[PDB]
Amino acid sequence: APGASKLRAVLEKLKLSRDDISTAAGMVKGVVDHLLLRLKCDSAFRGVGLLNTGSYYEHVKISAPNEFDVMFKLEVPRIQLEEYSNTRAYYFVKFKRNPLSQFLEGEILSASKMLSKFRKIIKEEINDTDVIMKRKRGGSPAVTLLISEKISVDITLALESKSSWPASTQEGLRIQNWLSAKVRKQLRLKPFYLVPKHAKGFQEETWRLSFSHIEKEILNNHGKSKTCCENKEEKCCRKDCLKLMKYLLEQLKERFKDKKHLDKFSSYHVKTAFFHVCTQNPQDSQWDRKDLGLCFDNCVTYFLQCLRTEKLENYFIPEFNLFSSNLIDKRSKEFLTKQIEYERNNEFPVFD
Amino acid sequence: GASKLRAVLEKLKLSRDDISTAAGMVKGVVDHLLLRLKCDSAFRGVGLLNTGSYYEHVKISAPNEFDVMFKLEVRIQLEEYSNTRAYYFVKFKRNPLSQFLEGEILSASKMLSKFRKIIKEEINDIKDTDVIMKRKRGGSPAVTLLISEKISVDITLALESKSSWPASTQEGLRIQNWLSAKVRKQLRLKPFYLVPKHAKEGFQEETWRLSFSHIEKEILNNHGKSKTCCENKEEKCCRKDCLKLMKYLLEQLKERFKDKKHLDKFSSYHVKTAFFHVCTQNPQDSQWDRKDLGLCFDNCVTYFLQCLRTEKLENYFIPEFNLFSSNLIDKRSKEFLTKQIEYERNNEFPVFD
Ligand SMILES: O=C(O)[C@@H]1CCCN(c2nc3ccccc3n3cccc23)C1
Ligand SMILES: O=C(O)[C@@H]1CCCN(c2nc3ccccc3n3cccc23)C1
Ligand SMILES: [Zn+2]
Ligand SMILES: [Zn+2]
Repeated sequence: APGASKLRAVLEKLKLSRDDISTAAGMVKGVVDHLLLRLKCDSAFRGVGLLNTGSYYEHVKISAPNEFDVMFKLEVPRIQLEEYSNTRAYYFVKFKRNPLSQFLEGEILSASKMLSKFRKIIKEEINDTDVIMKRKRGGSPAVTLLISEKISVDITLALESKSSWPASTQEGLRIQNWLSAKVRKQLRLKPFYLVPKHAKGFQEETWRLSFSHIEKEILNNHGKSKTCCENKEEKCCRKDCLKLMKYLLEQLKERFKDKKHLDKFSSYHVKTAFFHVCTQNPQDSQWDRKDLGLCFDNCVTYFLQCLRTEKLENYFIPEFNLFSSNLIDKRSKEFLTKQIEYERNNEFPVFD
Repeated sequence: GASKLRAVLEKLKLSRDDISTAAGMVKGVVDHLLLRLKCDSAFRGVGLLNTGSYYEHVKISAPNEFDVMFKLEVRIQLEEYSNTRAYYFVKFKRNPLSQFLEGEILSASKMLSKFRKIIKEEINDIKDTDVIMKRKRGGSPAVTLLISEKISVDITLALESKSSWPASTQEGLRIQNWLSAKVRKQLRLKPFYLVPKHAKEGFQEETWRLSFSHIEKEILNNHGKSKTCCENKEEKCCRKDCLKLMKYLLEQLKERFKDKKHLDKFSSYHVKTAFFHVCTQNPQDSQWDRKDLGLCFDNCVTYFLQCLRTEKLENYFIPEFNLFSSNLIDKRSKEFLTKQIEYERNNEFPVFD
């Protein structure tokens, strides 16, 4: 059936912003490189570095040309984790043995003291850029840089641990039938990350698991075939389906911006649902470009099924339901369901 | 005739337990050496490389003999020797190894002597172990450890360089159609290694030779176009079994004819290099179906014979370096191996009986 041409028109429109996203990224890289070189001089942040994560390095940044999000990794001594209240994603951080001694509150690493020093040094080194404290986000992102005219950068601190992944991830990352058990094992040997994030008042000394570096690797190396999307015979529509899924939600959220019905929904929900769609459809032949219309339709349908059943487990932490009623109320999911179904039934007028 | 090739593969597995037990004994001795070496200021950054046929799962000979590479992280400047493409003098830009300098170049002889002396002193404190200075191998391997009753291990020292690969590698590693250009670029961001190896003029004694054994392992242990190659019944291929059979056939021919020197210069590295070229020429997993093992091995043998007849076998990473040059292997050797392999193939490999 006709319709995919409208999806292609949207993908063409998104490509027009590539050069403006590239020139603003080059300015961000300049400020960020200078920030890190000054941060490494502090004894607590000597092991600081740049994590090459986010939609920009995944080549799926499809809105906000002057809004970037960057992660600063910090290598830590051997970390011991203590799960917080069976949340499977939030942990207290302890140490087996230390430059971060000043930030201990008892025996746990205080996220409050780490953010305070992080925000203080950044404000001191920024002193054509200004700094803004990022509030109402639980600590991640911590700050927002304002660079030159209208460029903003959200900066997130992330502890790096080279230890085995926590037990709560043992059944996650179900890529064996898609990218192979060998790749799974190699991914699980990479470090994992922890960002400061309070858990709901709130417990303010918790850290949350982050696998943004794994998400980027899978997105940029997404086929069963190693030569997927490298020649005309092996072009797939995986990345374009993710792009359109993120664009659909962003255009809907802009459409209903004044009311908070879609406030709790995030590009991470679409990203997580997409990874599960890839697990359920591991063969490259199921993602052929001539079926771009079909594939996007099945992606929308899968995300619709997640909202109706109120189930969307974290791809890495299967016991963590991103769609739990403690996080997103039923009426919000029903509202998003109705609007997406309307769009799908009318060839997506949001894309006009 | 493919059933006899399967019989060989079956009988090769009987030695897996003996290989594993000896490998564990080697590891314990090797770990004691690395701890002693890391105490010296010149070798503070020494580490184990984990390469060779054991870690590639294609070890087919000498269950009690192993090859081990100690890597040493070094910012070096390379100066190619006599346009050889593979042999280099090592200089430094802008130093823990300054005791091994002779003028501006890093001396392989001076570094090997200190390497041998530390290992020899750390071995005298380990029971049922002795060390031998390896001769006539040009410095690599440097020593041979004797362990317990019949275990021996060759130890090679290797400088690690995290800089860009040398220009002689620019058009090597032609895996784009097989393992993808994305993987090729990832492999080339890894370090390269240099082993001490004298060059024939070996008459020039301060050269180092490029080594990519870590890259050969990655390819062999991740060999399919499909990431799930050999991970399920639908995607079982015969690539590694073909390599094992090629290695076994050459080794068996060398041992059968060791009373003469006709085959002394041939090495398993020649078979492995030809195999990588076979993989480049046949990139699809479908061309390596396990039901066609007899045909696949026959085509591998055929390709190796063609290299022998044409006297052409480029180093897989350095395409201008011909391993089958007349400066390295006499035409008489190639002719004798050709005739022997042809006779074997014609009568269903009686060498395996
Ligand atoms: O990891 C991050 O911080 C990324 C940037 C912020 C958004 N995001 C999320 N990651 C989560 C990781 C574990 C549990 C819940 C998560 N979650 C719930 C809503 C949004 C997220 C992705
Ligand atoms: O590199 C080593 O030392 C490995 C262990 C010894 C065997 N070998 C060879 N590598 C070479 C690398 C560049 C040029 C010629 C090479 N060559 C010629 C005959 C055998 C080799 C592999
Ligand atoms: Zn693709
Ligand atoms: Zn295979």
